[PDB]
Amino acid sequence: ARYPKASMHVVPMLAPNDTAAFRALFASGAVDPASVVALIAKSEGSGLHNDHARVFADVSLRTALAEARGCPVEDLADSVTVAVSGGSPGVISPHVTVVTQEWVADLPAGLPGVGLVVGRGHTEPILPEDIGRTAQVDKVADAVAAAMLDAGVTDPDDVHLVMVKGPALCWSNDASALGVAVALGEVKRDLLFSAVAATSSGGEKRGGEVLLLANSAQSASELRIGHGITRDMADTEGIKTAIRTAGVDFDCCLSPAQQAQVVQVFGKFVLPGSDVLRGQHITALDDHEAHHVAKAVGGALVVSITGQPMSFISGGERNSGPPGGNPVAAVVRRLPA
Amino acid sequence: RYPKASMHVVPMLAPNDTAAFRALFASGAVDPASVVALIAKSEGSGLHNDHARVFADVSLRTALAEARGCPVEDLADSVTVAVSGGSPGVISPHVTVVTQEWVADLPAGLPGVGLVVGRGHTEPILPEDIGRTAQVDKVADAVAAAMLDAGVTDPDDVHLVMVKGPALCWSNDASALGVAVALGEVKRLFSAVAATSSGGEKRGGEVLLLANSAQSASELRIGHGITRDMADTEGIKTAIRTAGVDFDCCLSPAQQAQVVQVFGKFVLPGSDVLRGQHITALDDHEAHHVAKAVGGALVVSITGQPMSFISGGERNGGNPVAAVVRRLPA
Amino acid sequence: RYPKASMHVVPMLAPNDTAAFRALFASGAVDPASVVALIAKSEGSGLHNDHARVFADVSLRTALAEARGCPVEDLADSVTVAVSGGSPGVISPHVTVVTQEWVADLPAGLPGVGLVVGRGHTEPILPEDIGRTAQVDKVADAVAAAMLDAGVTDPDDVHLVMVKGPALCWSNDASALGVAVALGEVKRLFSAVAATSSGGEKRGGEVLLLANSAQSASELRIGHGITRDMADTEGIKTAIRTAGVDFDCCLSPAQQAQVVQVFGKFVLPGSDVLRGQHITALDDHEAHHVAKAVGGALVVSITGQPMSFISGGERNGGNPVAAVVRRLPA
Amino acid sequence: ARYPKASMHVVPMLAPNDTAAFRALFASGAVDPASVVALIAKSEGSGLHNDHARVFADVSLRTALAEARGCPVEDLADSVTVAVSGGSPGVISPHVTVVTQEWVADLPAGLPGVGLVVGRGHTEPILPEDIGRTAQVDKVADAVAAAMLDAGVTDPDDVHLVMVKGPALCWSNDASALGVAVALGEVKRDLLFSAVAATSSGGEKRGGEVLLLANSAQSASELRIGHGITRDMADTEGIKTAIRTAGVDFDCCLSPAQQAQVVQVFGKFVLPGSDVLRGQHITALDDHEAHHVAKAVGGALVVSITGQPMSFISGGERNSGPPGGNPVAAVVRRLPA
Repeated sequence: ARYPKASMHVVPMLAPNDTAAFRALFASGAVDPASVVALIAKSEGSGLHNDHARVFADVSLRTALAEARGCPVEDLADSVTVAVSGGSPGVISPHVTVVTQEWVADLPAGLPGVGLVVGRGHTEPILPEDIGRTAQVDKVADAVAAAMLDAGVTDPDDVHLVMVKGPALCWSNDASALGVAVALGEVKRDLLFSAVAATSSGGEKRGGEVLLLANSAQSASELRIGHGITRDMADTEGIKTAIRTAGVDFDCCLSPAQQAQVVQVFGKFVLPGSDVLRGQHITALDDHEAHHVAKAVGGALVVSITGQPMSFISGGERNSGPPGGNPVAAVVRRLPA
Repeated sequence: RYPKASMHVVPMLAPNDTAAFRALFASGAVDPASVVALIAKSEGSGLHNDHARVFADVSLRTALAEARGCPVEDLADSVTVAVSGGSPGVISPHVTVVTQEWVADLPAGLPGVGLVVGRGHTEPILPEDIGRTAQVDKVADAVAAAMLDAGVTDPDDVHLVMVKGPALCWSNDASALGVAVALGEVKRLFSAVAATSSGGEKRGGEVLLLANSAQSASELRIGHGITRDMADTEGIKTAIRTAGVDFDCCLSPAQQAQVVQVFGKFVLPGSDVLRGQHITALDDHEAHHVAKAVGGALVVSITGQPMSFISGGERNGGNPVAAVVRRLPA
Repeated sequence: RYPKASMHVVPMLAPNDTAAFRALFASGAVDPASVVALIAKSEGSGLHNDHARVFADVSLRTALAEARGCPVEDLADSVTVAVSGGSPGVISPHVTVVTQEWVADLPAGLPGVGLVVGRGHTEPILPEDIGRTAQVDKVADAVAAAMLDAGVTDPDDVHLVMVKGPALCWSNDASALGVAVALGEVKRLFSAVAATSSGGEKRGGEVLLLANSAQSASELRIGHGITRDMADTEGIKTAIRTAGVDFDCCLSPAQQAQVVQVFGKFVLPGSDVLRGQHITALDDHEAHHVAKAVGGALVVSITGQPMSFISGGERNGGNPVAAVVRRLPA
Repeated sequence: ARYPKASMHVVPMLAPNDTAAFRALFASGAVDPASVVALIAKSEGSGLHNDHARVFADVSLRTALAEARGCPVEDLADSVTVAVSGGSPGVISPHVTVVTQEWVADLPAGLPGVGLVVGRGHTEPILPEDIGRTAQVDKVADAVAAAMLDAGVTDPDDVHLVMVKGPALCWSNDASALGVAVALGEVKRDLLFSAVAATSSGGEKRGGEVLLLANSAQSASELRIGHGITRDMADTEGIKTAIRTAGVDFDCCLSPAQQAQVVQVFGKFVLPGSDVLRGQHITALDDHEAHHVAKAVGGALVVSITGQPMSFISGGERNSGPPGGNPVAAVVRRLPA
């Protein structure tokens, strides 16, 4: 009886505290700041645990949004997911993806297929003895289930991206990933990966946060999401599969029109599980800058396909999806008849 | 007599690992006397003080001299050794062994033109000339000398010119235009096919030139392209295509294996705007490493071959890239 | 009226941690209206694009404006905020809160001269002037204006001059000699006491000057020294000694605690020879971080106080250092 | 009936492969290459596990020595300890310390006190299941005992520096350190640190190597060694104690004459066990360059005391001597009456 309508606006930042274009989104009446349910950003910086520019972007974005909304900055505590991934090597352009969602009473006619819907969950507080073990895995599975129900989705095959923010003291990102796999029926509780989990951890935040992007037959969005799996460090097929299953029909190269159909890409490039690529030795696990190089490579791959530097390229943590497999999701336009 | 050039790509697991390199000769597969250039990527930083680079240079020369049964200082001016340090990401350290021989009979059914190799030497370059006209036409001289060594007269047949000059940015820019002048790309601005290095105190420069010739016996052919921006794969594809692979946009696994080596120089862009957006690649403290990380990602995603020659990362928006591809009898 | 300057050193656990800073005022210990400068070390890289630096600047200004109950843009020209990024090794991030007030009665039994603070502002500096004579005498002007704000006429009483100019190496060198000219160290070469910064687009420069005066009510005194090479502790010891600690070579734990803050600029040396030997400090890719790592080691080993102001690491063999020390009634 | 005579020559290297001044040591007849029992060097480079410049210095030095000796380079395999520590930040000048030792039949008269003696041991081969556990600890204790007996030393209080090179896969350097503590009676086998162990690990070398520097009443050396403990990251007292107990009589500052008495200093600056220094927070454990900064700081401390940039400053690995305590030894002149 209510149908979700999700939207995405990608706006550049020239520094972690640059909220000019972000603020102009609202001031022009283009976007209603009350409709915003998530901010997903790439900031310049190192991307390591002590990357303070990342926190500077987080704090800056929250303040700009709270002003646009006319509330104090601590309302947005549980009403909006703010996710800043630090480290923007090479072709990656820092930016913020503004995700909005309202619900409308009538489902428009002539929307082909399924459409994007967003769900949000919160974990019970996670304690440093949980971090890494069963107790964390279950508090995250609950929140994934809660975000699914918030998005009105029951079929896990319709879920294409699950971002989890947990606390830190690898472990957190490993236990959180499993929680998603359990909640999606990818792995039975009793007992190993999730194809669509993109995990983060940091700060002293204790309540975990789940942001879930799926599709629904009852969606009013003019967008659709799909995913793929990057099979090794040089593979573009995962990216291409995410774009294709999101609804672009192409063989191997996108036309300029098809490229512009792609609204955002969310790719996590964790380091590979071995140092052998296509039968040869690579340095990517020995490199002191492995974390920065992983994202430099991922960005090169995604941007070479979409021609859009404002892509969400995260990752660079050491491995433990499938062996040496990385998730990537793509959000693509879905237009009426 | 007709030139027969060949290329053998062999991996290195460290700068001093010459095992598979030594096995090239010991198995009788390659004649160490025919080797005219070694072009390698080493692990390390790639900065002016990258000692692992030099370790690979020294290690390779010693292995080759043993395979030849001579002292290491004869290979001084008979073989071009070029090691580019810094192998981030998908780049696998390796050495490309280039051999060249002159046979009396030109095999039948070799299509089109074929790979040919030329070498030149500059007269010693003087450290006030480094960066100035005196370096320019003194490398133009060596470029001309390398063309004549390869038996090539048409500059449109020259697809890669590697120059190694001495260090003290500018050397690489003064060397580049020396190439542009010798190729008639510029009348005494840039060169589409110059790939410049600088380092050491070696006051004598070295030129290595790769071209095609109608009278070539090589089972190889070279082509080049221009990388338009930092995210552009079309330069790479053009190099492969003009080297003789016929494809629209994606290579089959069979076509991928036809590509023997790629030589890409990824200098930093001239601005920090890419596809209308701001990028961090000129502010980054690791810009030199990231530039090569990106170039390697682009090349390897197209060829699936981690043992590619990805150099660059010096401050400057167009970059050269050459590809060497199989050319098989009818 | 006689100036009373004070200094409160408070730790920060991150660039935005203003807890202990805010508690300074909330406890009634310090009057936020009396604050005339904030000088901080932040965690981060210290390079031109160190955003954690700016995060600390923004965070501190906001905390101070709240403590004052005013909007953050009044403090624009009433308070000098100087954050130096990059805190390797033994350097503990912190902010030194400098206050200054004018009392009508000069306390009795204050020995010698005492600390006094002056502030100047340059008229906007124009980006072609950056590096050129137009910046020089336009900061010399502000240095002169800061001297008159502190009521000091004898340049031998000036021990630290911090200048923040805009960025685009040279700014820091053109600012330095503007100080040297205003102090009569140079007639329209170097300044023994200039500590220069450059960044942002702020076309208006800021000068913060620390000196002594016979009519000072401060319970503090400042002195300076010159670090002769990269391994020299004598500059630091001279600064402490001329600030009024009487010691031969080592400080007692009591004398150590007398030292309130040290301001040391560790620019890279002019050569790569130290005590007759070759060092790597100019070749190192992390030279800027290492320079400050070494300076912090030297200072902290002498004072035992990790919350010291260690700046520098720009390319150039003498470096300035000032020390502020307790001056207690008879 | 035989008395050891140990010597040390510190010669600069301007690059890892620069053996000019090293070679001139022998060619001038100043030093007999047959007498060399150890080479201890600092090389320019990163100091990380994949520092190839370090190996370049190792290979270069071995070749120069074998030529000076007129033998093939693989004789020196077990006759000379070659130890290159990579990473030379700040005031540290790359160099090699050439240690020689012969034995003479008559003990010179008028040598005050005890004097330097060198001992060398070899472990039984260490296997990657040993690395980190009891089996490694015991194969290293044996070699420490063997080097003690090679040096003619029975009293562990006379042992001031024990360098161990083990293989890698922290663990190795932790199990090797314990082996030294066991062999020196600092810790009973049944069961935690050694004040004088300086451990390394790398390569595929499997036989461990122990280089031990001690004193003996029966020593003919014109040198003496002593040690101290660096109590925290800003402490100079450990260095000063090593110099003082090696036989320089000073209160707090060395005269230029006393400085030149100090022949070499061997300081290992492992990262501290906490991030609190003198009651304040420091960044030295969060820093991405912690390994390089630790050695930059150690070098600053040592060189500020001796004025000699050619000092052996090693370390920068994460902690696990006493809590946040680092060893340092000093070798100092001991001259006849």
